[PDB]
Amino acid sequence: GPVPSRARVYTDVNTHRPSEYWDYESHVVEWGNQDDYQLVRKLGRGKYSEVFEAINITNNEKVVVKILKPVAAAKIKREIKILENLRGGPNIITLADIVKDPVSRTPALVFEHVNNTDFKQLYQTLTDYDIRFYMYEILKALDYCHSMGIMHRDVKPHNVMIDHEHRKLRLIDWGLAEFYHPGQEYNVRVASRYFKGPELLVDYQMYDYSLDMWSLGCMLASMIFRKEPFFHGHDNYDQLVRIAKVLGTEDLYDYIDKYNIELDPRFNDILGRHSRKRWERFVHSENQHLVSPEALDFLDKLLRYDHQSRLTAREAMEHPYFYTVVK
Ligand SMILES: NC(=O)c1cc(CNCCCCOCCNc2nc3cc(C(N)=O)ccc3c3cnccc23)cc(OC(F)(F)F)c1
Repeated sequence: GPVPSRARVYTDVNTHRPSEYWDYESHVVEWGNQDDYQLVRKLGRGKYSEVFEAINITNNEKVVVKILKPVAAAKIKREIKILENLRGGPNIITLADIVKDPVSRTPALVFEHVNNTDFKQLYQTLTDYDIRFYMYEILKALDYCHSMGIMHRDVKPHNVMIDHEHRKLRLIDWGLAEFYHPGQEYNVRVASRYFKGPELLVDYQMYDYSLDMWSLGCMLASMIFRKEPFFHGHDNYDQLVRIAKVLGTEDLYDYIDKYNIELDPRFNDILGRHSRKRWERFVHSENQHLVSPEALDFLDKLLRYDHQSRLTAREAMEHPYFYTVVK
């Protein structure tokens, strides 16, 4: 059967921390006062919740309220405990309160509000310097949560808020986040399709923080190459084929063989034989200003099949690509 795997960093953070830290089911939620918040406007709806812009009438400040749908109402302690554990950490969204909505009768998480600087075009007109700057900001959040024994498991543009006017970044939506325990088998049905790591696509459950680093690599490739999304799969199976057309099938088979992973036989009729492509294949006159030898070297060290061979968030922060960023 499958060969076991463990993270090469922060392997034992949860083991040596008290059980109070990671035992989210034992956590006692302290309930705030719903009367402090007035909903202002709908910001979006997902499969398990709805998010609204709101005002805290006790201080006149804007907040964002996530109202859980009755189905996900029982599963809130994991997200609450992760948010409390990470509160105050660099670029992590702040959980301001937890109240019970009077209409839905379900839990509502109240978050810090970030001034949005429009996503219709603003995150397409980012300069090469801005890309490095914001990528370093995301790395601070990921190294922090990984150092705290938490994997985000849903890194994607929709979960990265940017107030470009104040150069402020927050990593949001910790609803899929989980505590890392070495040897634990996790659900592979996490992350959005275009950002799923090869470990999820091949059904390898013993993954770790390095899943976030693959997702970060997908984001970086899309920004520097202006190809959104970078790996544009039609479904979860075609997603792996899209990846194999870039990284090649030989390294994919080396990966599955290393961990004694048997590929889903449905891949036999779609995978084919592909060589590893050189990164300069994706460079053209319209993206060359965002590309540099440092960007390609960095991207190459994130987008690797072997989850154990990718740069960790701390190693990524040491990379030459970030030398030009003012620290
Ligand atoms: N490739 C690219 O195009 C791209 C695009 C972006 C921009 N993405 C914006 C996505 C907006 C999605 O809005 C969701 C609705 N609004 C809010 N939702 C919340 C949910 C929670 C929560 N559930 O935890 C908590 C708080 C808030 C919150 C708070 N203040 C205001 C509004 C909200 C960045 C990028 O990253 C980069 F790489 F660094 F550059 C790349």
